Amino acid sequence: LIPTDRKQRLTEHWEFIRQDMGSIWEVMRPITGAGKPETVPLWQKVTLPHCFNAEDAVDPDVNYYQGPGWYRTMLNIENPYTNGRTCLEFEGAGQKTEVYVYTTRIASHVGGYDEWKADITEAVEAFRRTPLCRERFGGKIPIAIRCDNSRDTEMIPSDMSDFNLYGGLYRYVNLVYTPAVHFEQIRIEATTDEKGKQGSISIDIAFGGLKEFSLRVFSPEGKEVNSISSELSSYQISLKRPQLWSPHSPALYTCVAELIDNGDTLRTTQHFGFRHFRFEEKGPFYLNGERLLLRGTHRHEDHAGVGAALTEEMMRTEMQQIKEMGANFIRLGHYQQSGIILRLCDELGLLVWEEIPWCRGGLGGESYKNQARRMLTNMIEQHRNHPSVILWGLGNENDWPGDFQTFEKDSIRAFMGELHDLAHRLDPTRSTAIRRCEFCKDIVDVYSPTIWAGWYGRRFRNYREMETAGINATTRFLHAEWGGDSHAGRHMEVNKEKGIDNFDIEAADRNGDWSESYIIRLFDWHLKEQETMPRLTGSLFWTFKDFSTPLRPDNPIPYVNQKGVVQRDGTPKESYYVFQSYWSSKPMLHIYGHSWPVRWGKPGEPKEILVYSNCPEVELFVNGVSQGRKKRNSQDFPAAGLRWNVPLREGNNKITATGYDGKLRLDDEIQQEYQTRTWGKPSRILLTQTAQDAETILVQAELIDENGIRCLDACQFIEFGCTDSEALLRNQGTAQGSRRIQAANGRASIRVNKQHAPVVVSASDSKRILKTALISVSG
Amino acid sequence: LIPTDRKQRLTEHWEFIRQDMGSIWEVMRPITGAGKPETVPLWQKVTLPHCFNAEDAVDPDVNYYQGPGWYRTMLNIENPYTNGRTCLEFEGAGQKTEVYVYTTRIASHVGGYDEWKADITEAVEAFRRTPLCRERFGGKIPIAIRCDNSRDTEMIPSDMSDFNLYGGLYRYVNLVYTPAVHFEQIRIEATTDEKGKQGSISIDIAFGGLKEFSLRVFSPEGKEVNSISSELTEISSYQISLKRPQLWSPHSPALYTCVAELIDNGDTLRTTQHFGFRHFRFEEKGPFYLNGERLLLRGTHRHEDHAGVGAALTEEMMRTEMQQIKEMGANFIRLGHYQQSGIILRLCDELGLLVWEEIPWCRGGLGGESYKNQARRMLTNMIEQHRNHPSVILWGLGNENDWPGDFQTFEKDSIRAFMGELHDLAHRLDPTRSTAIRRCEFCKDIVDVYSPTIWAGWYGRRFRNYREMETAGINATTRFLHAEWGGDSHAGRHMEVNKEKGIDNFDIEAADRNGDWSESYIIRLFDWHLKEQETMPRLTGSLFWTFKDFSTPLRPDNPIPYVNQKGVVQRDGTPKESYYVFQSYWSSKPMLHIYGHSWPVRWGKPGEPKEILVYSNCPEVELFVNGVSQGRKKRNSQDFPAAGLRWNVPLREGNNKITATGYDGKLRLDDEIQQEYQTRTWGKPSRILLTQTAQDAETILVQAELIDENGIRCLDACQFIEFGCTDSEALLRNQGTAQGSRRIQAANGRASIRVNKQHAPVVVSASDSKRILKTALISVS
Ligand SMILES: [K+]
Ligand SMILES: [K+]
Ligand SMILES: [K+]
Ligand SMILES: [K+]
Ligand code: NA
Ligand code: NA
Ligand code: NA
Ligand code: NA
Ligand code: NA
Repeated sequence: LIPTDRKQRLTEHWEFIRQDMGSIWEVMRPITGAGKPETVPLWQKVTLPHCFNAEDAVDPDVNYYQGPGWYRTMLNIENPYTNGRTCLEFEGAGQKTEVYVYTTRIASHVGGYDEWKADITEAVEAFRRTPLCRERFGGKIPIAIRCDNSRDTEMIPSDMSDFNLYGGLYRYVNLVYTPAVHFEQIRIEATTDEKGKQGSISIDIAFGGLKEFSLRVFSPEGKEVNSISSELSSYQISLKRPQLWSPHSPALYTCVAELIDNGDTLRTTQHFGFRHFRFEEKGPFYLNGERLLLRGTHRHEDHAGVGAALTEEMMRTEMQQIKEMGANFIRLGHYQQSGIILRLCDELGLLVWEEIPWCRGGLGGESYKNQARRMLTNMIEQHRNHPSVILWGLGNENDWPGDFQTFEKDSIRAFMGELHDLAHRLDPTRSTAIRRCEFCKDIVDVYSPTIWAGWYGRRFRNYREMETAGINATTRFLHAEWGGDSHAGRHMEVNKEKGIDNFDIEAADRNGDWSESYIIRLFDWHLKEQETMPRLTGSLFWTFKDFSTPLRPDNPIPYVNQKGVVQRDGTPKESYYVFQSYWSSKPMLHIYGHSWPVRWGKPGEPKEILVYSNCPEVELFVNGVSQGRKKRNSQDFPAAGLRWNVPLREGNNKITATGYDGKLRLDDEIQQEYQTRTWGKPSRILLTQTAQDAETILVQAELIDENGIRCLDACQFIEFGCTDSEALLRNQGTAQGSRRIQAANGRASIRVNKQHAPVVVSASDSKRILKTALISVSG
Repeated sequence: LIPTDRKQRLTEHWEFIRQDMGSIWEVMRPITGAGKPETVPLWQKVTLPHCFNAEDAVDPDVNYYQGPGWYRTMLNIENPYTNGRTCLEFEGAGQKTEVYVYTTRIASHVGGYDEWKADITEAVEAFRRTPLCRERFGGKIPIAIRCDNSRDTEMIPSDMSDFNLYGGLYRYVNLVYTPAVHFEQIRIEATTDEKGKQGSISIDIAFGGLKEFSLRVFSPEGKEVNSISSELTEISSYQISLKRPQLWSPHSPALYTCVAELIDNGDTLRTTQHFGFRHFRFEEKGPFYLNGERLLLRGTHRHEDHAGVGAALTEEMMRTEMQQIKEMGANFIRLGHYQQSGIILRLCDELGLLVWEEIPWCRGGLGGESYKNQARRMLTNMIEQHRNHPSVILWGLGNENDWPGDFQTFEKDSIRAFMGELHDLAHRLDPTRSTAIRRCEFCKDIVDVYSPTIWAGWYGRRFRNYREMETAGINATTRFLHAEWGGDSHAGRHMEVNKEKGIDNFDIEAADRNGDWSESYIIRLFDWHLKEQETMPRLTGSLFWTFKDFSTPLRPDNPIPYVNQKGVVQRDGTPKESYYVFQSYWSSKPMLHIYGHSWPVRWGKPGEPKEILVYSNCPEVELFVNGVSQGRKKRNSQDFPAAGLRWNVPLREGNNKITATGYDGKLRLDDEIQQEYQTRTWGKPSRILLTQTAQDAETILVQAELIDENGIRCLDACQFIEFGCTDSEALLRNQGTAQGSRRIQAANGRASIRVNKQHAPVVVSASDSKRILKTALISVS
């Protein structure tokens, strides 16, 4: 990662093909004529970032592609510094990568997630001394990059992992010029006492190549705190009463380094923050001396339609959405993530646990270990400036065997100790962590076991017991990963009849209906319990967003881990507002059931209604009749005391809530049908055009019994087809962008691109027991 | 390839996945529980032979897959011999292959077209001496095979070739047991003079391992002609005498048999070998003589390619196809650009087809040492593995080696040098046969027999220029043989003759770029060539390219995408009407074919007399139109076209019945077609109409029709048309055929696709690929 503020993202005018080529010459050779043998195979025009698996990760019928691919482009290289260096900078590419200038290989890399670079200065110059350069390419420089994500047992992470080992140039590639002498590494170590009285900055600058260079520090308010003019170094300064960075107040200082030479100015701007943190033995966690409850989530480098190839603008939206939920903490999946995410965590205010991808499978040979050592090193060195980061993780579920014939707790223990020592040698400032490896729990500073209350183990009401069992089983405890799957749009009516009700069950993984109705209770319970555990460090629920995993072909959305509170395209589930009503300080108000169109029960039966709100008082209205203004109280489960039991008319009902917080008044409204007719087994599929959009039409399939009652119970897979194989929005991994998807209360919908109309859309049950239904979509 | 009559084809219970795996352990590791991480990726249950590109070779929207894939299965290994040896035998696998017993690699191979084996004897043993054999697999043996057809410019053939470099175990794999001492090689050289007075049989036998052994030679009738017993020595040689032997020829493929037999521990190792007595000669500046008589070689080619299977042809499929060729009247075949399945060689021996077989040094230039060693190795394997076949008279050393591009250099002198090394290697290995190459003028003097490139009427000049170009080619080389000629035709596309810059609209230059790819054109081109060959006494012969439409990666935009359409039959073996042009000239079996069985709508002015051609080898043929006899006519090859069997006839608007009767002595032969005659002319295409014309118990045929704005069929429309379906598996697609293609150019305003009956009801859509017409739909009951 070159330190400079001037960089060009290479996003346009790339070609890509998803296979290996016969040689670099085959990649580079000229085309002698149309239809000649070298004009196949065909390449694709693509824009970067690009991912091999943008679609096939969630395609229900194929294994996501794991193999080589090539990219190529023509670059206009104009290094404006005399004797300047020219680099291609990779913010991230998976999994193995080779870089060529014309026919000469420049650099190679193993590792999907660290940053690295390729100095092309010499190859470029050499290419310019040949006639081919201007006679054939007209000045430009031919560049080719091979990316490979073939299965490799000796490379981390393990394919046993519960996520995709994406291939491609899925993080930005930058063209970077520097002058002859330039910055190579700017390390900023800010320290402060737990009370914030004394601050100490400490800047180490490593130059490349080998007149004065300046160094300025700025306060969060832009005030030049101090300047240094020096000469070609390390450096340390005291500060009294430094403004402290916290999730609540993510205040950031700035360090500016300038090299001036030949009248041009190499500048690099960087941010850092002062904060103190402590993981109390057998106790909670303190940030700048005050106990803080870590309210944590996870994210993967994954998104609908793009696989790993997210843009900056997408990352901003998502991180902003996570901040508005009220999180103050996040574990960045199982690998180093985009520098854009880290900078967002510094800017918005989220503490960070970032780990290397030693994730399941056991332990490999020497290059395996060297990748781990290298990636830990790269992660620490590339990210250490970020105030947000407080944990360096060393591995995840390393107790999970299977990638080798042997599994050796002693060898794993030894290597884990080596990594712990390397992290502390490299960055004393922070603590180490692993998750779920009982026989290494002592090696690290902060341990997380596996605790999935009500999902994989026990009932969610056993959380507090299991949590304290964990706090007592380890020196320093953090709870990484809890929650459970919900099929967005599936709901379930409470049935107060061998358990407190139908939601009070053990291990909903294999006993639950994967409805939002259940998980909303489970999240709710956990967050209530957390209000009365003053010695808990905190926890991180897995996970923020539905994401693709190769391990779940048969999930309600195939190949999608559905443990988000938000769909894979960012569309919030109703559980999102559960977290938001407990954790956010911005007043909000959400009636549960915006995505619940039809409720059921016997005629005149009073129906439960839950509101999730951080307002202290909310009044609810049913069909215009106030049902009473109630007061928020987290202990009155569920919904923190904001629940009613109201009668519903057969057919439509209008449900309304008004929220009060001081002078502020909030409002929300849903409409729901109430169905008193009971239903038999599904008998027909009804296709409806629900209409939707200036560019999209929403098609709904409906499972009904022989007398025409919707089967609000039905979970059958439904499959969509179409006379135009590009009209359906498919392979998104979402509720309305999947071609095969389990019904949600006997219902399944899919979007149709309007510009492709007119077409015919078909809907079938996957088991092919019902008759296929057809609908004409005109536009 | 081990000589024993006792071997087992492993066709059942294989698993396959089209990607590399993370290690051989990952292939072999056990399943710990349903849904556990090692449950993915998912594998396919397949039956061998199997090909990576069974469908995607001709899928119009993808590059055919070029990469690794894995097979795995469980074998009961019951070797019935004391210290016997167990081998997996590969009759062919592409392109690179690696063989594993459990986690141990056995053998590896580079080359997709020669035979090779892997001796698994010691690994099976060392594996049985482990507890996992009994505990986990219950005494059976786990086998895995990695095949790879990644692009590799240092591997022959070149990806510039006009065929797919297919991947997978597309030829049979055999489990084979032999004794500790066994036959390794059995070479049989039958020699006879050009009039068949005497015969000599030299027999060389090599043994692996290291008492006596037996050797019997049986006539083509089963009668023992000669017998020997001899002491077992590592290499042996025997020469047997024989008076006026039965001669092998295409017309009369008399085959002798040699049976070798070895006994130990009571068990009898036997191997049976066929061979043939024949004498042949390529005359300098002259023709070709078989058993003392000049014989005009009537040749074709075939690729190891077929609809729905890529290279994974079964033995039954090969029987059907070779018979179809023999019945066409060919006597000669060049087996594509590579060694082909031994089943094809046996069929050539048995039906009577002379053979040119070459190594896949095919385009691109010349690579490094590994590349050169592969060519030396495959030439060696091809000759050693097929030399006992009497059908084989020509070893080819390469094809279009003047085509550069796979490397930055192209060194004619280095190519000459390596070509000359290969010629010497072949003549050293097998002095009894001639070397050939095709299209490399700067090497043409090196080999025994040479073919230039000559495509009169297709890639150059007019088809009427054929004799002149053929004579030029015969004058320009010591021994000449015309390999490759003909041209593409879109099955079911035709064109009315028009006499208004040439003789008629079919008298054109270089139809590849200038023609309409109709059957009408190519039929005349084949007709002309064939009638010219009757007046060329110096011509050894030719091989037209090619028998059957086959997939090629080089033609994304062909009327059938990715299909080379120069066959006289479709990729599924459905005959085009050009198949009968050849048959009428070459077959001795009486036949009669009115041209136009696949031509449903003729056109022209009202009452205008319309031409009808008939392709028959019957001496006399009478045509009837609508019951009215049009005259008995005598067959005369030189009376072009249709050898004089042609009539001009009135057709009425509407349906017309056209019948023909041919007379061969007392054989009355009959044929009949019906055709509509359309006198209305047409504007540009404007609507697509769908209809169904299903006549099978399994399939419905759906037809798209391009019509003008007044409802008139556009009878010269060639637009690409695309099919879709509410059920993505109902359409019979990716076949490379006229009715099994998702996208295909219209054939006189018409395109059709088969629909699977079981999947009905569905809705089929048809569009012009350019999207200027509105999409059509039809519901299929
Ligand atoms: K998938
Ligand atoms: K791996
Ligand atoms: K293809
Ligand atoms: K090749
Ligand atoms: Na490795
Ligand atoms: Na392994
Ligand atoms: Na995601
Ligand atoms: Na090359
Ligand atoms: Na074929």
